[PDB]
Amino acid sequence: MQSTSNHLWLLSDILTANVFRGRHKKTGDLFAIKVFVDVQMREFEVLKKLNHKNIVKLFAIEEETTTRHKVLIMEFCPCGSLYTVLEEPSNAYGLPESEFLIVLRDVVGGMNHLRENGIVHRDIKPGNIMRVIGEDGQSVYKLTDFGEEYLHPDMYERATVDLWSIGVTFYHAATGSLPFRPFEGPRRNKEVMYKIITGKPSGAISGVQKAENGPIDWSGDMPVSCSLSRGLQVLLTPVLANILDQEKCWGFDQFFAETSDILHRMVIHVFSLQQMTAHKIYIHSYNTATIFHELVYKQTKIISSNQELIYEGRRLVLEPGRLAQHFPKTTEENPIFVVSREPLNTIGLIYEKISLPKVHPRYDLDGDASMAKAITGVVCYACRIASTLLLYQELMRKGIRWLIELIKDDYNETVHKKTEVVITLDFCIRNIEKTVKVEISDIHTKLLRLSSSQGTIETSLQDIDSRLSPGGSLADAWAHQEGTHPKDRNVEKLQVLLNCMTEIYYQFKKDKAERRLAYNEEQIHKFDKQKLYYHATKAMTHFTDECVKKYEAFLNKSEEWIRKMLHLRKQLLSLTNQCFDIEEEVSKYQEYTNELQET
Amino acid sequence: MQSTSNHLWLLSDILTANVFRGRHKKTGDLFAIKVFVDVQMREFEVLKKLNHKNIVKLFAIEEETTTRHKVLIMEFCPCGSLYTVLEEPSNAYGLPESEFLIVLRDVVGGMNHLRENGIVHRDIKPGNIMRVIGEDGQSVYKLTDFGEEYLHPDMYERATVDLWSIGVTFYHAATGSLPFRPFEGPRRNKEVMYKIITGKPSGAISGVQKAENGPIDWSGDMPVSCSLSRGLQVLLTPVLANILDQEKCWGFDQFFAETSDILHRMVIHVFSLQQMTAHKIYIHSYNTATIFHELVYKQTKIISSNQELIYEGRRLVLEPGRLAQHFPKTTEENPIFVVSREPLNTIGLIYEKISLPKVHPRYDLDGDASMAKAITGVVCYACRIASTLLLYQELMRKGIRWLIELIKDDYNETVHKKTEVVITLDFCIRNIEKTVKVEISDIHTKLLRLSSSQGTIETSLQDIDSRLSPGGSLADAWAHQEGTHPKDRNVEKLQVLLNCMTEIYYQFKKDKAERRLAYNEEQIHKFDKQKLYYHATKAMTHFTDECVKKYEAFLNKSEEWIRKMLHLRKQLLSLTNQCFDIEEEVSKYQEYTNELQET
Ligand SMILES: CC(C)c1ccc2oc3nc(N)c(C(=O)O)cc3c(=O)c2c1
Ligand SMILES: CC(C)c1ccc2oc3nc(N)c(C(=O)O)cc3c(=O)c2c1
Repeated sequence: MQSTSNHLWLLSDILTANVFRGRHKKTGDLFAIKVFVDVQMREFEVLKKLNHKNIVKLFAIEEETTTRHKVLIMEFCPCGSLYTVLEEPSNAYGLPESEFLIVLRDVVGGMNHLRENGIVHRDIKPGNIMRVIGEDGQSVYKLTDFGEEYLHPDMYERATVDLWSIGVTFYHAATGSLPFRPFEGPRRNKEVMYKIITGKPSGAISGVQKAENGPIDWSGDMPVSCSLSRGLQVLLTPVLANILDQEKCWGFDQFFAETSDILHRMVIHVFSLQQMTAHKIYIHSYNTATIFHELVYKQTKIISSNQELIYEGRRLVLEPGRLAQHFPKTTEENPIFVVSREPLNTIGLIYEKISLPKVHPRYDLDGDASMAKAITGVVCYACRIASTLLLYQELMRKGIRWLIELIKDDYNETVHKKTEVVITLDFCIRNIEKTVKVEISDIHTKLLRLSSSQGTIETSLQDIDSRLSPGGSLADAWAHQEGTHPKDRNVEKLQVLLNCMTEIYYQFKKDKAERRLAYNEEQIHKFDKQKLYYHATKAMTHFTDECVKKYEAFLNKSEEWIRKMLHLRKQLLSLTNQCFDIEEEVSKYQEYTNELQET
Repeated sequence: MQSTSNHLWLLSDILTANVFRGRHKKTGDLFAIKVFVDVQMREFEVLKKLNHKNIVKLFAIEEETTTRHKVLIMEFCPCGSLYTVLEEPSNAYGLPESEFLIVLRDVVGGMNHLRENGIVHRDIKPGNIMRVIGEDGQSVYKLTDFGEEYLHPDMYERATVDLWSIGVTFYHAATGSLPFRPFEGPRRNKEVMYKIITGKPSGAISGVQKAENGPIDWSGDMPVSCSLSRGLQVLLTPVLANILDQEKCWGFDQFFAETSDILHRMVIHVFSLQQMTAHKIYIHSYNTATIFHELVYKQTKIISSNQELIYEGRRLVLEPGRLAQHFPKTTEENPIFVVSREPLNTIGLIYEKISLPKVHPRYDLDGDASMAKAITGVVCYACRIASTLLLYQELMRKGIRWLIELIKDDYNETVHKKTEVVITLDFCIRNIEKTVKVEISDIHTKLLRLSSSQGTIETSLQDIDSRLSPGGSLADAWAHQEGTHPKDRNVEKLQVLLNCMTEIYYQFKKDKAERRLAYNEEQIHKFDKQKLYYHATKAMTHFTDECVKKYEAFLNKSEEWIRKMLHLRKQLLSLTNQCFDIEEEVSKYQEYTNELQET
């Protein structure tokens, strides 16, 4: 092992220079050791001064003992880098929405700080971007090491040029895949990649070659497999397209403003009950409900006037100018439900039907490890989708229960109003005949039409109540019989299989670094290869045969049940508007009974 | 390494016979290898036949190659045993309620199966009780190895005798500590332990010697540090006391019935909003709401008639004979709230004030590892308490919001009723004078008292509405200003520190097994010892100075706010009952206006 006056480090604990994990001799504290005249000591001094949350801290520069080479003692990051993170199987299709926002925040704050100090980081990339655990348990990302797949079109032939690798990095972080992918690999087909980058039509954000020498699939949208909400997708997509000829690139100042406008927005969770879709609304703290409805329309196509809100079992009435920071707090588990009195197509969750790749029987430490990553990533995606499908079903079941409770309030508000006017109708109908005992035939004939008109409402209200009752045709019971429930524990069953798959993946990663295995370790490696396929086949069978099939039956049943719900609200409204119309005609003949008197 | 025809195993992977972790030569599958004429082959054959969920499966018995000794190839349990689990720091004060119920279920099913087959397991204990992960992610516990601290009073001098070690095991699992503890250790003071076990007065479930040669603390209750709900505590406590002179022991058949009666009960989560206490109600599927109210009274002292229920923002009206299996589904996050119209003392969460033990500077691999377990266990407890305190605050804030919404419904129901009778009062007051123009002075004077009596209600209703409005004295705003919130992330801050503490604990466990460390590894061990105390002191400071202090301010503010709430419901009721009384006196003079007529 080498050493310096203050530090020492084993060469085995290595993290083209080398980086080792070592300790301070006097404290034992972990530090990053960078192992490789005054032109460097100057730029080192300015870097030694840099103290920022998003910059890995450089503590000291010491001389190793055996060589006189300059070493840097740097802040150690136990978790590793964004590359490490993006190599994990649960992020194979993008970071979790919450995690993606932390990467954006910390990268943005570090860059601006760099610009503010004149440094240029020619090649930002996931391998340059280190992760540390903040004292509050949230990831904090920190830039370090300033001074192909990420290189600019001008650089690939061999500032905005920095924005390019930033763009690729964010797409990779958002989707788990590179945005520009020749068939095979970009390094493998360096020539195809340059054509893709220069010939890209403006606005496009990706180009994938699916067959060898095949065409390029352009897209202005994120892939379906991206986990970011549509709300977030709608804001991020234009930024990437407009920052990936640097003449028409956005530029930093515009980039900093547009990204700050995203980071300053809060998220409101909305579930479209008739469409069976969950939504995240990215809205500024100071925006009004008026603005909120427009953002919801963009994702739902429900005009403001048709948006009917339900929250914690009761109607939510938003005032147009009420600011979003004063809205009730929501989560994915507790969203604001939106419903509409106008028919809407039931969409549900739209996801990609992805099958397992074939498992190549040929023993290959590199291929199996490469395959293990891909097949494990698919199961992670399947597990995430299973959870969202279950959540969609759980939210559906809760929202319907509340809506039934809302209708009963409406039913009780109008039903009281009727009996409330009956007490006057049945009273004033006789008080007329009271005077008679002390043309009136024309008043009684018109009045007897109101009681007869009021009887058709009574029997119709009793028919709606009958339908809202436990045996009614709009009953709830079906929601507990179809689809899947938490007590079914389908998600835990998939995660258990994933954990078995994840252990083998990490072992294949270890098996790769050691170039050859002994006979025994070799056999064990081949045994677990068949178990991988066996676990994946069992899981996919359970996922497709049980989760998806039952989800579509619950969804198909909802679509007809939804249709019924719309019919009831329409019938109730008609009965409700007639009660106001009847109420005012009786409140009009109430006085024309009494004439002026002589006195 | 040794081997047999079908299996082989390294001696390093060892799990007084030895148990190693090995593989099947042809498949690679993990199995437990037990390494030590026809008297044994017979009992082995009956054991080879045993196929049960709660019995570790014995697959085959083979002969090792170097020795002719008989070995048993047994089902491998990757997680280890209940001892292992109970050694983890987050279970230092008992298993999670959900986990405790799984241990009970699997132990009970295996025992009965054993009895049903005639086997006797003379010494059940956490080390005998192995854990495996079920295919649904839930622990499954399985008995194995049949054929001091757990020994019966008759056995300690040197079937029911089996129930004793079962009793000690359940207490240990429930609380994290042994029920019978001489000062120092039971093994250390074998003599004190026997007096404790024979001289224990009936009904007592624990005996702890807190000082050397000191007295015995008896208890019929679980310690405060137990995590099991009071609902569960109320059922478990009598079982342990009555199964720990075997003349008056419960016996198996009674034990199996009483335990089945517990396992067959469902759990309903209840939060007493006026007491600020959460509750789990252990109730049978077929019990009625009538029975439910009695169980709630036992934990709350709220008589049935005074129990007012709120669920998902609306009143919950339970019919007395409605079975519990038809109740709405509840969780700790979404409980049924109970409120009362009668004043109740605000209790809140009652927990033990536990300080850190002192850290002994004396280097000792055994002492530090022993200390590391204890001090890490305390922080786990503090983290669990922090979470419950936060949950209590979050549930309080939600329930109050709903109650305010409930009162507004009540306020609107009576306020409509009034205006509904005004339309008749203001109508019939003039219709009287209508006839006059065509003793009556006595009718007008009594009637003008009703409008005057109705004006005092109107101004009083406007005063309650004023108080229910945003500026009202019963405002909600305070609930968002006091205590702690999820966005404060206090729990994550504690878990992060715990994870740092937990890594050192596991390292101390490793450092212990290796009897001596080299100079370098020794220094690193001493460095992390000071960090342990440093992390614990920082955490406790944050816990006491921030979490507890702010919790008591939110609680103290609630107690006065609660007092106000009770005053409003009492004033509203008075205004509400007068509206019915007024309504019927006006509905009585409405007809006495018109007399019989000649005809
Ligand atoms: C084995 C791989 C996943 C890994 C694990 C932990 C690591 O911890 C680091 N800390 C640092 N400060 C720096 C740096 O400042 O460059 C780099 C690394 C790693 O490369 C690194 C790499
Ligand atoms: C290192 C310690 C925590 C540990 C970890 C895994 C283990 O996995 C086992 N599986 C079994 N079938 C049996 C058995 O059948 O006796 C016993 C053990 C262990 O003792 C055991 C002990």
